[PDB]
Amino acid sequence: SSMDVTILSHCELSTELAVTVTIVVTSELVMPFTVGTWLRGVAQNWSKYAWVAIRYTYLPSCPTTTSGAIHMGFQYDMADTLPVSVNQLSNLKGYVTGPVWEGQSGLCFVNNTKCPDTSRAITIALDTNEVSEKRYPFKTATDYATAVGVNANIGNILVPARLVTAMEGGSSKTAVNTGRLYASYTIRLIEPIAAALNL
Amino acid sequence: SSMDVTILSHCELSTELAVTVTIVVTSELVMPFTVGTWLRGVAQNWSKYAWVAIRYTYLPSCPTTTSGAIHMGFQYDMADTLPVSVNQLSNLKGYVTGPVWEGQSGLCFVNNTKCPDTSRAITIALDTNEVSEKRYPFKTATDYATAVGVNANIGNILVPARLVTAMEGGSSKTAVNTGRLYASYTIRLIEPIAAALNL
Amino acid sequence: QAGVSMAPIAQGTMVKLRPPMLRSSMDVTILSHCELSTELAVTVTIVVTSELVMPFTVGTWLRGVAQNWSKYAWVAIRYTYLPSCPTTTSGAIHMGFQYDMADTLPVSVNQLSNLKGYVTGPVWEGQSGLCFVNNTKCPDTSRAITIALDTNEVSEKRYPFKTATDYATAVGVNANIGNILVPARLVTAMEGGSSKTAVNTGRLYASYTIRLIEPIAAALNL
Amino acid sequence: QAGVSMAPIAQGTMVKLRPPMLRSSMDVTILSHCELSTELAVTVTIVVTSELVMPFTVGTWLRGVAQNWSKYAWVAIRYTYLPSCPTTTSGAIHMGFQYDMADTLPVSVNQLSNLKGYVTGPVWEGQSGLCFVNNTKCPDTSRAITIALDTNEVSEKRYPFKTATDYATAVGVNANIGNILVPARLVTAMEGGSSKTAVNTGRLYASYTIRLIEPIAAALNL
Amino acid sequence: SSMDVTILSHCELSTELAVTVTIVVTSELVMPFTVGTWLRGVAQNWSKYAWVAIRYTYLPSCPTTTSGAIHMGFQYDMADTLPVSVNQLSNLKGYVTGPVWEGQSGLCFVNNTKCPDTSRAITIALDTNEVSEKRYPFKTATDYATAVGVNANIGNILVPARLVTAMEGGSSKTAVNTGRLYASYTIRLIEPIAAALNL
Amino acid sequence: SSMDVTILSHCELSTELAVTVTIVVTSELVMPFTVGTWLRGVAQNWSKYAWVAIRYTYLPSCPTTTSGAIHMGFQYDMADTLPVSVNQLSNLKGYVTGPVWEGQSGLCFVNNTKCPDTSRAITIALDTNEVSEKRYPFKTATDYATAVGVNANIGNILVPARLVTAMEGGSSKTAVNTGRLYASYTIRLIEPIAAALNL
Ligand SMILES: [Ca+2]
Ligand SMILES: [Ca+2]
Ligand SMILES: [Ca+2]
Ligand SMILES: [Ca+2]
Ligand SMILES: [Ca+2]
Ligand SMILES: [Ca+2]
Repeated sequence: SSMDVTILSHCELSTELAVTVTIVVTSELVMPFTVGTWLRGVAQNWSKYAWVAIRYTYLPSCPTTTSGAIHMGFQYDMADTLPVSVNQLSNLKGYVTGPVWEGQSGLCFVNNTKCPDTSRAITIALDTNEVSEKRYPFKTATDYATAVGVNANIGNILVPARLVTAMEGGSSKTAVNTGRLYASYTIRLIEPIAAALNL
Repeated sequence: SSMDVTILSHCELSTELAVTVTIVVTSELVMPFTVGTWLRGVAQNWSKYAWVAIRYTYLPSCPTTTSGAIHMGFQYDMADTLPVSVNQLSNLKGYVTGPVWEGQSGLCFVNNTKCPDTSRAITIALDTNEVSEKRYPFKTATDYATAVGVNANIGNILVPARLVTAMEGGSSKTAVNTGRLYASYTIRLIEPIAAALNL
Repeated sequence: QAGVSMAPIAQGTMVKLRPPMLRSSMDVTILSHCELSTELAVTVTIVVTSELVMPFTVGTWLRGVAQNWSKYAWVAIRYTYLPSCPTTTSGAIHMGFQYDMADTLPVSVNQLSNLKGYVTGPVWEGQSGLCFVNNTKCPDTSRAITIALDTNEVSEKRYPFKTATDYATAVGVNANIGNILVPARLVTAMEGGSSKTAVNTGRLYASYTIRLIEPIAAALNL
Repeated sequence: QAGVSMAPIAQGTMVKLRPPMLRSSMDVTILSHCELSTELAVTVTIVVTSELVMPFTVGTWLRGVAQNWSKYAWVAIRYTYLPSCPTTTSGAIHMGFQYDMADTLPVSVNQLSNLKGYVTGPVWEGQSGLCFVNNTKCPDTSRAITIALDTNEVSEKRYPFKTATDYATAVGVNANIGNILVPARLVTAMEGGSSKTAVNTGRLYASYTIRLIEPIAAALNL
Repeated sequence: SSMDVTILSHCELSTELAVTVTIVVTSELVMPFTVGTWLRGVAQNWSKYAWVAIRYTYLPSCPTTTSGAIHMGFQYDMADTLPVSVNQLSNLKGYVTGPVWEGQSGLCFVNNTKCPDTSRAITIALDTNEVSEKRYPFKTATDYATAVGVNANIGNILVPARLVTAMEGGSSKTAVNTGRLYASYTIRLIEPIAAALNL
Repeated sequence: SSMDVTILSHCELSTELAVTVTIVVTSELVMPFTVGTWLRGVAQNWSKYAWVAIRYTYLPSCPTTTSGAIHMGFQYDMADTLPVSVNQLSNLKGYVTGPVWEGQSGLCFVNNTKCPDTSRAITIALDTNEVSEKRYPFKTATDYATAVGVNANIGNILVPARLVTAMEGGSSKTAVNTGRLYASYTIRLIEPIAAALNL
């Protein structure tokens, strides 16, 4: 489909992770701006969009001898609290986890290979059906930020969901680079705007 | 129900009421937190939700000589103002009135029969088509409140509609209990979260 | 089975109002609706209240819409009543119409009884009227407590839409400047009573069909 | 004629019970009857009473016959209520079912309202139920105050016949030894009241159809 | 199916494990209360239920260099003894085992992915057909506990089965966190009760 | 048999008997532990079980001049009381009597022929439909006993029914052996366990 509507599919690096002795919980907004710097630079040219598909995969970079595990689940009320415990996080929406060294069976989502094994693959795809809003506008972090700090409920208007990632593992209380998170999306771009003017 | 979705139907007293010499106008948000206590404790472990069907019904509990009336109606943009008068209230979507002692033909809705006689059921059911958001986040009364407190317009994305109940009627300046309002819903439970974490 | 009644202890009636109906021909717009108008209560003694049958005054909704148009014409207006108290409550109701805005209101039931829609009934009665409010198909209104404008014998062919305040101001100059602004006023009486202190009885509804006619933005209409 | 009630001063109902019906296939015996179960009265305050839906407990007759057989199965059990006071009496009734014999009873109407046969009604109502007791052909039970076992979702396929005392003793060891002996207990609530002192309201009847099954002399059945 | 009957499916963390030098044998009751804290909070709202499906999967969190193995089998007479030896445990009903580092090929049961490899997956599903009782009531630990201590045969009324897990492995006589057990169930909830009243 | 289930059929003497001057009433639980010794040693390595069919038959072994009779019947709620008299016993499900020397037309049941003549087989077979529990746990006599000792009602879930055998008849105050009672069952063996571990 390509009219006034533009569709594009891509795959890139959302972020990198490392493990400590203790548990660390992060969150990523799942909006075009913050998903990757590529999409980010492409999407700015359009006013609003909707996710046809998006998904995060983790790829190991360590030896078989590292010690930790990644976890992830989606959350949808920019107002609720982040989990604080594996258990809690355990009943989020794409709950998925494994040892920081596992995961290779995920190139595929990156790769764009048809591979009959998801056997295991630290991957979480969004439930792109149950989003609150028909479509969402392009929001630029700093704005989002600003708004969310007025009341943490406005964000609910601005983003379909938030990824939670917890790095628990621990060998050292020092930070160990264990692998990376990659996003694979198919977005539907829609009311072109001069890039420069999009908050 | 799917392995992602949960469908739940139920009945419950959403609230209890009385009448006086004069008018008193209440309002109750049509949010699973406020609809009843069970729905609360259940819905609670889901992040989003969607009303498949929702209905308030009344059941008399006083003597055939209790004098008075009930009036219910619906508002939908929280910036709007609760009707002052009954007058204003007789103009809302879903207006309904009846003597505080009538209403037991409605018992079938708490029951589940097939009210042959809906002709004299004091009931009211939501126009779920006309709801503004595809889905709604589960707000807690508090969060909700605080949120509104910033700029009511925000409640507009936190909820579908607000019910307005007027109790005019009376003999005593002393509230006399007349009935009870029960809820009948078919909620669409949606993306788990650990209770504790919800606002 | 004739000449045999069965006295209930209470008359139950469940009103479930119908959505407004609007439909535009070329320049005329026709609106038909029903809203609740007043709440009534009785006292040990007579009590005459009264109402202007002008659109601003008739309904909370009406006024807000009807205001977008310069002048209307009534096609139908009905005042129908419905009980709330048990058939043990004492006191009846009376209503009738008046037309020269300068005429003083009646003070006697006697008086009241010769007005144009003279209708009266014990305060506990009224459930026959229900169809008029619900607007259902009426059963037998023999005994209803309804009153309807004598729409065809009004003085002006059309009336301008007036705001209360504009009215008032006008009336204040000379009460019968008023005689244009409104076609008639409804008169209510509550006598029969028992308590010296007011006992709430019923409430009454208005049901109209009005012609709307020479569009104006609301802000400019007074 | 719609949305129009007529409040009576009293609901009359004349119960004339039908003779028990017994009929034996080869090993199963089927019994269908209805006996009166309890009398109810209201108070200024809430009052939760409760009943075991086991055959000894359900009827004065039942118990005496049903006892000649080792284990039964319910096929139907209905609790239906009927008023005795005038429609001026204050207070309603509530009933619902419970199933883990170890669960504490509800203390709130709120509470009570989410149980399996939740049913409630002003204490003066109930005459719709009549056919169930008489067992006549039912007219329109829209408004009856009945509750019926969810016979097909009981825990055991069959239950042994227990004497109260045997039960008790058992229960006393551990309340949920009980969970075999009975399939469910009925819960009753009387709130709404007016007098601080109890006012008698209605009474309720049981109507069952039970499977009887592995004959034993009564003397040996506990 | 959703009437008076409610069905829901979920997946969460049942518990975490660690290995020593010696053999440790545990047991988990497989009832809604004790299966996870989520189900637990949801199920309390209903009087009795029956398992349509339930199953435990173990997910590694270690390096490839840990030393131990998990084992598990179901047991059904709240009165029989726990196994005391691998061998014994070896002929329980879902006998399944592997090195505390293996298992990843199990996300899937968690994940809810269709994955043609169970190749290996430390997973054990209950034989939800051969349960003693048609349905079971909601029992709250402390009660269960209490009852079972009257006579360890009453529990047989209250629970369909018990999971046995043995952690044998041993590097250190200290406890090593090796991974976690996750439950995946599909339960059929049935006679709603105020939560607060359910023992 | 499945790879989960085992079906086993067999014959065995469940018990031996004699008669006296007077009456003596015995009872034997219809539990694989007590039905015969083999069933015991076999059933033993299974946790649960279910009777597909079970039948007691008698076979005379005394002279055509031994005087006396046998009476069997079934009880099903262990709280119940063993009949005192024969009288009470002639009223139980399955009542049967015969002279202690008759009964060999029943030999076909120990055999497996097709008793053309069941008209004079002193036999008794269980109404497996009417059993209370879908399945039964394998109890040991002891455990069972101890269990009952708390509150017979508990036996109700430990077993389907109890057989009552009355031996009235006689010439000597001295028991004279008359026959033997054999069992014929088709057990449904169900979820393995290591013998040693069973109670
Ligand atoms: Ca923008
Ligand atoms: Ca929330
Ligand atoms: Ca004007
Ligand atoms: Ca018994
Ligand atoms: Ca319980
Ligand atoms: Ca055993």
